[PDB]
Amino acid sequence: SDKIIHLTDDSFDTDVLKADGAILVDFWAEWCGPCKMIAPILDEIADEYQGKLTVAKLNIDQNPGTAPKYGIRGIPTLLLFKNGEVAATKVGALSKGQLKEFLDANLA
Repeated sequence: SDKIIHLTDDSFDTDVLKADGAILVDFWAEWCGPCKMIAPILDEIADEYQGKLTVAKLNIDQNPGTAPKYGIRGIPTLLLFKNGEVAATKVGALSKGQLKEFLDANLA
């Protein structure tokens, strides 16, 4: 999480819903192995897209309410919030290339 924003339900309002720019919100949980697998990828992405994409992580174990709120199907769940509006989303993990493509395609 070297360059990742750890969100909470409480902070979600101001940090995501009242955001400006592109925020990639990765919903995760300690037990959800693949979240840990993508974590370094998300950090690399965060570094690569510094100032272009705000990479964020949201711990659902601590913040369950977010899952129902965003009809989360299963974690890891990446929600790409442009100014509080979900521009795109991804259920499950991604490879670095595909993730870069996905993000780039949204950022445009």
